[PDB]
Amino acid sequence: MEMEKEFEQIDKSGSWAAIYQDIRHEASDFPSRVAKLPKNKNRNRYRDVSPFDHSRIKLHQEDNDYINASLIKMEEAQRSYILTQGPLPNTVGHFWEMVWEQKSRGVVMLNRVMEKGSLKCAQYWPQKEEKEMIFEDTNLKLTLISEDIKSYYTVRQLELENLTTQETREILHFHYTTWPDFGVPESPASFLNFLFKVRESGSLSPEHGPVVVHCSAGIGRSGTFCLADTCLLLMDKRKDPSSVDIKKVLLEMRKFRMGLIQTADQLRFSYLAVIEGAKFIMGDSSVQDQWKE
Ligand SMILES: Cc1cnc(NC(=O)CCC2CCCC2)s1
Repeated sequence: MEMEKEFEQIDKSGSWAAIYQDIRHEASDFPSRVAKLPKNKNRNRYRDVSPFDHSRIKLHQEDNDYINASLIKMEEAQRSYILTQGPLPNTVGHFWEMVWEQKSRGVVMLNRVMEKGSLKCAQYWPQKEEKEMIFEDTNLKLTLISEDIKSYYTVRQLELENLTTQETREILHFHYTTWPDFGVPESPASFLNFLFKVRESGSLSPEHGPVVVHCSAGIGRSGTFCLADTCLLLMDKRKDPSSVDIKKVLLEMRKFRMGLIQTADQLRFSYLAVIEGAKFIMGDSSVQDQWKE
């Protein structure tokens, strides 16, 4: 079926939970043996969220190459993403090592450091220009260059230096700051404006390594971001945009990382975002402008 009318048909029949459980039943199951080794217990935030062996990002380190991160490679859309958990106190150095080694330009953060009165991720970037961070285990230096705070998100420019070689690179940090503690946003307008800002930066383009995207576990909000981006790109590329099937795209992405889209509400929100976003992608320019005021 098409998307917008399949949407109305699920709303009127109140069957989002049944649709979402079908996806869970059909999703791939692959081994995650490295993630479960005893030496890696303090490298995982949640015991039931692990990267598959076949798609895990390996650190270029002979001692222990493990990080809870997955490469999602979307062949038809020609887009790749690294999805990862929010860094832990003992994995902040690994995180920036991965960014360096994979040649990423951008980092997309979809959570706040504290939510629901608990820590959802470490403070892994500097908050003042004059107070830089040094990661001694991986030999990297990270400096805040600028910060632009907007109503729904913040953009930062960061400098990452490999202290072994004295090479430096500019990394862009895109921080969505307004996802509610419970549930999903009421309108997708600010989330879509945020996605377009990431796109406009060059961070998603083939001339760079894959963008790194994270929330707390790296499957829920993170899955919503890449699912919406990939579906909108396919609708631009194909002759028949109504042939894009969001459930089939989600099952393809779940071949590379488990658990993407954590609730039936997140599934419904992803449909909403693609539907409203299609309005700009197929020709009406002001659509981005209605989102922006
Ligand atoms: C380390 C962090 C500290 N604060 C974080 N998030 C925010 O402050 C959300 C922004 C809200 C209030 C200001 C405008 C809307 S992450």
